[PDB]
Amino acid sequence: SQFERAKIEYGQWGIDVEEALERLKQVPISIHCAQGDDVGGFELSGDYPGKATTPEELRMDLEKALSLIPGKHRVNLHAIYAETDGKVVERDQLEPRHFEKWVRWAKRHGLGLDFNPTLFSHEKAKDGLTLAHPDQAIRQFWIDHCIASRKIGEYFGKELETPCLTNIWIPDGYKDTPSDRLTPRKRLKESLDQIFAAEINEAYNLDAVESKLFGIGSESYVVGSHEFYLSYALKNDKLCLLDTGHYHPTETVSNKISAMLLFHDKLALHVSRPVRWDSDHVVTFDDELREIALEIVRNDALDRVLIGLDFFDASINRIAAWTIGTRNVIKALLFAMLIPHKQLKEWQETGDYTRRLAVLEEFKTYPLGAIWNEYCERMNVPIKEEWLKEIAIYEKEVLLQR
Amino acid sequence: MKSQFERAKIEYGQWGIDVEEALERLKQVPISIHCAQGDDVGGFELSGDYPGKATTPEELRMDLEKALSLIPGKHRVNLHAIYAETDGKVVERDQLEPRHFEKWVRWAKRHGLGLDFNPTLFSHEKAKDGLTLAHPDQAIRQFWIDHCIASRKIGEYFGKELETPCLTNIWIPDGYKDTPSDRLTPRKRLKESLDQIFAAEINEAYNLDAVESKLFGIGSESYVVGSHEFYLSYALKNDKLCLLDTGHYHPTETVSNKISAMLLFHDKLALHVSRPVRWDSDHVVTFDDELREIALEIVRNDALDRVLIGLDFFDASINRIAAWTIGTRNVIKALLFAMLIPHKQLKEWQETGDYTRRLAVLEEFKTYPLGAIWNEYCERMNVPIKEEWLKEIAIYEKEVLLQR
Amino acid sequence: SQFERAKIEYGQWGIDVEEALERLKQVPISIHCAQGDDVGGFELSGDYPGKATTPEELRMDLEKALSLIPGKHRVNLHAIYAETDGKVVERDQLEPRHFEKWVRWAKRHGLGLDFNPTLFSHEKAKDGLTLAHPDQAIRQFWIDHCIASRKIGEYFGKELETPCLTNIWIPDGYKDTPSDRLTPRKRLKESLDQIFAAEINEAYNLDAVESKLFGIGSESYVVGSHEFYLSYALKNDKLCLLDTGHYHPTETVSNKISAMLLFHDKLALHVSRPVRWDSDHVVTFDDELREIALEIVRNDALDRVLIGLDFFDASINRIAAWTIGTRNVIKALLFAMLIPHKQLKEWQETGDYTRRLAVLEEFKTYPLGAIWNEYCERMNVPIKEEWLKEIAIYEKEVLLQR
Amino acid sequence: MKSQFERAKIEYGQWGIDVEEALERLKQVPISIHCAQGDDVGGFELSGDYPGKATTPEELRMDLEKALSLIPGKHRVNLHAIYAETDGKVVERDQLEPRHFEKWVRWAKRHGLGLDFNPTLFSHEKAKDGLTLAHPDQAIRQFWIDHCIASRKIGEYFGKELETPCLTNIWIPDGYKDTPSDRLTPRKRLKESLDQIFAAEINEAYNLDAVESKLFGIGSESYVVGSHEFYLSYALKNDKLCLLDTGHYHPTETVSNKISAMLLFHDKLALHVSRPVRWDSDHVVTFDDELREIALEIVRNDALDRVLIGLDFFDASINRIAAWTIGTRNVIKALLFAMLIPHKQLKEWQETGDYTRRLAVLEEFKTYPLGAIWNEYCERMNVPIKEEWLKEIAIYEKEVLLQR
Ligand SMILES: [Mn+2]
Repeated sequence: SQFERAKIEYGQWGIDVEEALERLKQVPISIHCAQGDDVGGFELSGDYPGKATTPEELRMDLEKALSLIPGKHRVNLHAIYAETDGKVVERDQLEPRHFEKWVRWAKRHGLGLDFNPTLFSHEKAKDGLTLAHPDQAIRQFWIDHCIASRKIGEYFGKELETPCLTNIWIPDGYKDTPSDRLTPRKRLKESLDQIFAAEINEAYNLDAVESKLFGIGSESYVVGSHEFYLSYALKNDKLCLLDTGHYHPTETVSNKISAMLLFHDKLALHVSRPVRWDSDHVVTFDDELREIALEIVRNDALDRVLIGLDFFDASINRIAAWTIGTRNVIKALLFAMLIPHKQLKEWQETGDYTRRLAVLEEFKTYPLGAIWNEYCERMNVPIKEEWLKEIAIYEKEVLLQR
Repeated sequence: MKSQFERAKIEYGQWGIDVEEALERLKQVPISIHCAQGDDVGGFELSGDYPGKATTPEELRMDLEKALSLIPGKHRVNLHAIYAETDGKVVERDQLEPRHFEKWVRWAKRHGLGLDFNPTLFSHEKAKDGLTLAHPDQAIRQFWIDHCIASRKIGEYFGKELETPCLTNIWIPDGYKDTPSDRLTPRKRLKESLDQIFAAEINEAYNLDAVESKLFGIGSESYVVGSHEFYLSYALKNDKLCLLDTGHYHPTETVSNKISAMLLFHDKLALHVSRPVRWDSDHVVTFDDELREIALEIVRNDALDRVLIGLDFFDASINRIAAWTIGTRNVIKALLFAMLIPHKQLKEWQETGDYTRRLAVLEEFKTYPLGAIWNEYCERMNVPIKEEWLKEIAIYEKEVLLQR
Repeated sequence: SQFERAKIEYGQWGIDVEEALERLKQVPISIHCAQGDDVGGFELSGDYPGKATTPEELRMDLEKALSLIPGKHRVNLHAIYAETDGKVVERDQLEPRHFEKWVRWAKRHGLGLDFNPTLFSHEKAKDGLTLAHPDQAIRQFWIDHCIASRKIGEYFGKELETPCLTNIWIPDGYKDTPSDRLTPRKRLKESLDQIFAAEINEAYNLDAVESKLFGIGSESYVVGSHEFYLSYALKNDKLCLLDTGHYHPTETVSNKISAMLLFHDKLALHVSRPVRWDSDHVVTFDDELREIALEIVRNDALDRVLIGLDFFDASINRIAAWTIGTRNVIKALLFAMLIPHKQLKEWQETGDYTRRLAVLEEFKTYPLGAIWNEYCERMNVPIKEEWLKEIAIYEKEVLLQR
Repeated sequence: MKSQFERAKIEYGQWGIDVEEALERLKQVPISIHCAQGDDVGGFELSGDYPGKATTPEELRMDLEKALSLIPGKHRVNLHAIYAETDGKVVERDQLEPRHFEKWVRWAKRHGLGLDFNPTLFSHEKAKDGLTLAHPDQAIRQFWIDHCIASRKIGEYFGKELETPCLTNIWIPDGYKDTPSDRLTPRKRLKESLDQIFAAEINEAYNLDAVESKLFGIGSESYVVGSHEFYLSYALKNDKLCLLDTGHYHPTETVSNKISAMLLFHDKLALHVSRPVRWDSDHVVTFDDELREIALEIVRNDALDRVLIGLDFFDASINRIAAWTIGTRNVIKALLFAMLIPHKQLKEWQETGDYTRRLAVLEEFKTYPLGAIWNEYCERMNVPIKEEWLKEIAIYEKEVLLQR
């Protein structure tokens, strides 16, 4: 009845809530694994306690998170989460077999997997240059790692019968002012053209490139910038990936979505909260998230934007992290599904800016919670703060064994 | 629908949150609505947008009543010196006296309204250089000094008449388009000028003084005389109020963060809320992240009587009554939202280091049935309930607005 | 002597200053006409005194300034600068013959001409949409108008024997939050496709598109975003023009030149001084300005980056404005010419981040004035502040009498 | 070589600028070099980067003398509490005394340097919650209070011995990573802790106390207890100095605009210049627009004795002696540039409305022969001519920094 009352209110505007709920149920969010062991990894190498120690602990943790999150979703894996045996394999030598257990586990749970080559925390990545390193030998090693990484995506997609997105992000740049911006960039372009040389069926693997404005130790210059990647990706029929953390002060991904859809057709984004740097805070139901959802739903792009999460806070419960974050992007999608686009578009189309504002503003007090809650039941997940209870139980008996 | 309110009351009461208490408290927080919005900053001195602006004081007060109709609770009007009511008789700004705002006081009194006041230091001959209380020539400074001193008198006059104090705010355009060659002298001049304005004491039961900083405005982008650090220091040293403008700061600088620091040393602040979009653009206020953050500071620091909330936007691309009612209702919605947060629990989770619960519940509380509360609140208070206000605006626009 | 002493100091690094001056003599700088009459123009339908009012007054004003700016340059014209007879001709109906006095004059002074359709201050631009207005009859008007403009662009290149660049800039956006970001941009794209339908020889005309992030009344959203134009230009083999005042706080055009040049080949620019909004302050010899220049020089892009000026300061002497803004940008090119790029490239390549910083910093005190003053002597323009005298004269006798 | 200077001295002469005067005052102004840069914020408490970092007090002092070899003029060294010399002894921070800095004071005296001081409220067991003076735990609060008092005492000691006052600046890292649910009570506690630190009366002839705001740190991204607005109000009420750091501000935010407003209310003023690149990233100070604007401000406003200038930077990735010398020589160049600007004529033009000349000459001055003047100055002061100091750093790194 609570629900039922909410349903009518949306009804008056022609919003079909059941339809919205039915399409929402479908959309997959790709959850990053890094959150669970604090970017550790199993590659032979103070904060909130009981992070995962092993892939077995790591997988357990995801299932728990996943069981608190409505819908059916995906795990975004990194090259360093390889299960070599006890045998240490160098990164340019990674192969599908290194990911059997991951894949087998994903299939059992009916999940999709996404991949990323890992281009940091490594002997050959300490100069802060990787694909753009002045040393041929270093570039190859990294080129080979990415090529390897692409085949692993291909393995994933074949197996999971849903295309893997393999995304390249590199830490490349310099700390202080560079005396030359162009040539590293030329080295990066050449390196990529190599990485992407062999074709793979777009049914199994998709390729993305990710820019960053600045990082720690790359304050002043980043090789693979926005304009760089936007252009590169455009020439070579690849996907851009946009991180809500990697741009200028005041700069929004929401504003970029619709321009990008006119020329690209598929588009990847990682949502994370910047708090004044690519800080990787847990995603929150804020204005920019709402504006991103709005843009996604309105531009009829629920199958063209591959939503991924990217965030790392070690100060708080790692399961709560995943679940807060993921539950936020879904709520946001939902809110954007429950909005009168047609009346709103036709009002801006005809100059009535007055009601466009009034109504965008009024829907902020409509009963999202009554639909949000109903949805959570229908989807077998705890309904409000109830989900904290499961975390508490879980942390006690297992999270706090190790 | 009464059930909707009732179920929500249970949902909130489960936290210790008393929605009846919160609504009572909300009832009496006054918002000061700026008049600059009715007539496109036009005023009534000797001196192709959106149609049907206000054109006489009779039109601006009708307009104001009309918006006040649609806004819940009981409020204040923020007047500017250029909305002075002379006859058809030019009186210079330094010659301004209570008599020139008698019609307004009486109107406010009848409708049970507070009046705040503002000297006007833009759009005038002795402002044409873009310097004012800090102009190089004595006679220009002395003029704007006499004008501000006049405006303090008028504010004292409102306080006396309306038996609720009037904040007289001082904002000046002074600055330079391009890089300056001296940043001090003009500030020295501002200081000396303000010292002269605040010389005569006025009872604080009638009139409080504010000073408003700006980072930049157009024509005035390289440097502004009345800077943030300047007026922070001045108000402290001289026991005056800072007025803070949500629109008058750096990229990403938020006032929400400033309130706590300032309540520790000042005991009363003023705010002007407006929406900047990339500059002091003066957009209608929205229920957004920052407006809720401001509200949380006000409520949770128990500064509901310490923070004088006023609005300050000018949208002449949309209907002006609607402008008023959206903005004003948005801030009330925010205060409400802040009144329905489990502060005690949140504060305690912080002191304890339980950042998991703090974020989880802050976040959770963003889908609680705020609307059900708001709707009921709107109805006890005789305003249209959701979109409905938009229907009276449609009528008023044809009915009166557009025979004008 | 002074110059000969300076010369030796740069000569110690392998820096031939004689050669730098030789190449500096040949770089054109495209000066905007807007600055002369405060964007008035000659269409039938407070600030500092002495502003131009007539075609005749504006040509004298450009000549004055050109005569205080060393070298040979071009003038950048807008469509509202058409000289109909006393006739009145609609913007879609403008023809080469409406600019033939302009051409004759530049032939007479050895100047290139650049072009711009004007899509603002007009009835058919008053809803703030233009190439993207919902009304097809509005769009077509503007489509034709830009087409007319390209034809004029062709005229200049033919007549003057130097390609003309015809840059499109539109004011299109909304002040307040759009309820649709997608459908306005789809329309820009279709308008531009139509505009660029006819091919024109690259030796006579080039096209460029110019992004912007916001304007006044254009605050919340702007159709011609940076992502739209970069994508469009790349797909359609057109030039991107970048305006230093047209981006996010802390966002730098300098950082973009290097990547742009990897994919375009030809790049267009406008140098403005943003002061907290797109405000059009005279360009000053600043860090970003220097940085831009370095980037243009190291990258071997003097022929590849088309340097235009765009600013409008009505608060000072207008002839002063032009001469301060141009000499500055020349100045910066000079500065970058007198940089030990190869020793600096190497140290970067090599990891000697210490020398790099050290010497880039050390060059900020090198004897540029000496060189800059020599250059102005050889180029028959006044040498330090003495061009001010010539302004004071021109102001007394000519300007203050209109 | 001495005529290059001569020809240059004349060009400046024409504007009635006295270049001899300029250098004779430039010689006087002390810069305060931070010790952190020499050993990578190591310290000597009992607890991938460029090699040869300093590892002991003798080594760090030797390092320091090396950098002053190459920096013209006479200076000061900004010490941190953790650089205490306890023999083999292990003394806690609240237990720190003037004897634990005797070597330092003996050394600075022989080389004729002033010494500034900072307590250290990070890298400690009792600062792991990211809270310090604002921790909820009174004992922890007490502990740091105790430690701060201690360092005011040690600074006093510095003033007496070196016959010039020591600035003891307080910077704390207190804040939260994620959105807080209370911005006020944590600042209530800092206020209170500061009141205690400062209750112990200490002679200003010998020690001055400063307080340092930061906007965000990694791990304190959402909120810092030390608001700019908090310290700015604090220092004014309690007669202390604000210390301004060029990296602890909002994007586009400048210290150079804050100087004039501050000097007007404060008398004395400290700053740390560091290069921020998109965060308090502590890069080596470069001769840039903002460094140029700060120096103009200090010079024009007659403040060479009202602005205490310290360096604060740590770039672990270049030669650390180079870092000190590039940086210090830059602020000095900047000062020097500001000394060679026709302030009077420029001031007159602003006053007068001639923004045309104001802009034209400030720019024209950017190509005047600063290098000619700066070279002579360098020679006169017995430091390496130009780049030539890179030669002395290579000689030092080879036969010294790398016998480690
Ligand atoms: Mn990322």
